[PDB]
Amino acid sequence: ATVSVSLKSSTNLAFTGKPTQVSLIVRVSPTSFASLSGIHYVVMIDNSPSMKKENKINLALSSASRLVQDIIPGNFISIYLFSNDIETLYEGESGKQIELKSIKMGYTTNLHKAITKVLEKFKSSEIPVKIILLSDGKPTDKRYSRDYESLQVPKNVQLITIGLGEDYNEAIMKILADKGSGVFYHINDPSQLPTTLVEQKSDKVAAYNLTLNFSEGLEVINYEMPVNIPVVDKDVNVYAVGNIPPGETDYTLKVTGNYVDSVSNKNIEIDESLVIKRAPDDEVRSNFDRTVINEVSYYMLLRYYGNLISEGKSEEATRVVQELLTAAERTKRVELIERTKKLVNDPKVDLSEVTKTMRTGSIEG
Amino acid sequence: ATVSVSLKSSTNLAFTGKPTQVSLIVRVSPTSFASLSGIHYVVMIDNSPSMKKENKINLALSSASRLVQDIIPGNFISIYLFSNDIETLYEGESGKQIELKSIKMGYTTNLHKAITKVLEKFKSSEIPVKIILLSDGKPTDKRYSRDYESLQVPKNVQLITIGLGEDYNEAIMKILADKGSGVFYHINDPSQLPTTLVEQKSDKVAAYNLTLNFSEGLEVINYEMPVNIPVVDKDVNVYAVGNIPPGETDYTLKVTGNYVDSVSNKNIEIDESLVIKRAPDDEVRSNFDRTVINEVSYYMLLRYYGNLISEGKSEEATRVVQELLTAAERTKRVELIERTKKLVNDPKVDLSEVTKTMRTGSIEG
Ligand SMILES: [Cl-]
Ligand SMILES: [Cl-]
Ligand SMILES: [Cl-]
Ligand SMILES: [Cl-]
Ligand code: NA
Ligand code: NA
Repeated sequence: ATVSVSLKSSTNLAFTGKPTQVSLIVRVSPTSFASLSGIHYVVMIDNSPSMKKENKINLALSSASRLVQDIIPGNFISIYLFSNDIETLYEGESGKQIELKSIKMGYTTNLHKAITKVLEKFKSSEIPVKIILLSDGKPTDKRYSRDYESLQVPKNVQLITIGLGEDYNEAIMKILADKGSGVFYHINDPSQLPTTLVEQKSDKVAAYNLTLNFSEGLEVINYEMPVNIPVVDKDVNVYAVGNIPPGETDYTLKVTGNYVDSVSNKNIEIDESLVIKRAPDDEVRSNFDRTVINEVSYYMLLRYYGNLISEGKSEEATRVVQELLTAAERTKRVELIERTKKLVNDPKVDLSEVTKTMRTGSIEG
Repeated sequence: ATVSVSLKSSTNLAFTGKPTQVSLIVRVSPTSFASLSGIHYVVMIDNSPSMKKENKINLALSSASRLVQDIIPGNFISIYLFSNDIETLYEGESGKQIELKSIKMGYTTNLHKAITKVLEKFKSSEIPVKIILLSDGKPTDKRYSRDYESLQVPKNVQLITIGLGEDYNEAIMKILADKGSGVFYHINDPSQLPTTLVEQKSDKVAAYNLTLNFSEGLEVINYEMPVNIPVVDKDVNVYAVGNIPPGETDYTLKVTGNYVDSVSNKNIEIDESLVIKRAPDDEVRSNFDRTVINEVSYYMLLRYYGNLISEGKSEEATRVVQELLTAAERTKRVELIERTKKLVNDPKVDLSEVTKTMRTGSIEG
């Protein structure tokens, strides 16, 4: 096995006369690694007129060419430009030296059309796919984040977004990252673009096409459900909150799924469970692990905060930031405290940091 | 307005140092009606060799012809047969006298292919659609209910299933009904088929294309989310359980959406909300409305029961039946007690009754 999937629950017991709240932390920990093989990267680059400004398009294309070069052989990569429609600059093996040159295209930024078309290419595909989408401006087709809530991201596709400068729609870049279980990188300055893009490569991986299905009544907070991640190259941390029905029957919480072992190439089953038993009320109350509840609450608060910021509710958002700080300190977790302090009420920065904190396993550095 | 949307919560308050459970009942009550207009019925009829037996196909087709006749003018209806593939017998206006004759087709029952193809016809469509699917046998393409969990039912499509006899896969007929916010009718005997099919018509309706979106952290138990129902002709009852994050900020639960008023044809916004405030723990505890919690718990238990039955876990299922009885009596609700007593541990009967009890607003009589 190349990963270990662990379950940590706030309770082993449930009330008998009313529903019981449960907080769950699931971690997928890579335990051994192999060279990346058989996956497909897609880089989608805005080719609107704004990107022509100040060599942005050139910075983006030279960086895309580097990524093509640097991804180890044995994988596949497509490079698309989009404006009015999508155009293919390269589709072929990784590890090649190629010159990507810009081409003339139409006006407009039909982002929804572009991402829809690319997602459709991978419907029902077994190939692990990472899509990286870069833009410096607002879409002109579907202009609001709510327009993207219906997007259907196929199994085994991840979507990562990079927003450049101050003029793009961060709510849209966030929801895309959320729907695709990726990260939304805000980068104020084009000087950071090459590193952000080239760092998206992975040389070593533990698992492909990981799926985690949760039993009924359990709601994952930080990833779309079912949890599906095409490439596991570092810890994947999943936080959920749920509700257990009353009565006297034992109730089994289940996390089930599968993944492809990167060393053997075998498809391995995931089956982790916890049996919740029943007890008198005072015994149930005394058994709750408040440290688990507090850690999960942080992510509930963070989700709320992300939504406030995306909705422009700035004062309430700052109040919640104060609470996130309190909640993070309550956990005594250090990564988390530092991450929380990066929330500076700049909505581009904040929504990007929300995705990074929610899905650390999706970050590439 | 032709409907009234009401919210009933188990709490007005939330704890400040930990998450709070909330049970919510949302009802959409029709308040005035108009003649059904502008919708599209689809009847899909299994045309495998088993259906040729004992005039089943003939009973089904004569009944489909009656439904074509009886649906009032101003609507549209498609009649498909499926086995190896789908074939169209009729596509046209309602209110017509047509003879539907069987035709020779291939062997096999490619149910997943058939439903996929029909659903695709209505991707991105604004037309309210009711699909009624009849079968007397097991699919031969995708043979397990888990194979249907990924089905994408478009907005404004409802899927109703009718299982005939003892040889079809009830778990599949159930999941299809669940994914399409419909009802799964088990009918042991072909003599009941004509009534079950013809009764699917509605003469009078209050709303079309109703959508209910729930704010973060709220999980609807008895319908797929977002809740979307193409035709409202009787009360729609929605039960949800959720979890509120800690802290001191007011937290607004929201049910938002829209529908088309059947009298004016205008598209009307739904916006219902409840502000949850904070209080000391003892005050929060004292404020919970246990009658709301108990009623929602019934549906949590019923969902669990449905899953046990679909998984063949028969002893545990009978234990849960006993608890459902207790839970239903705890509510003192009469419809509910009688419905619970119809659960007889025959899995075809039981899974059908689960869908009927979950979605009474989807039942047609
Ligand atoms: Cl080369
Ligand atoms: Cl207490
Ligand atoms: Cl006629
Ligand atoms: Cl107490
Ligand atoms: Na900014
Ligand atoms: Na039976």
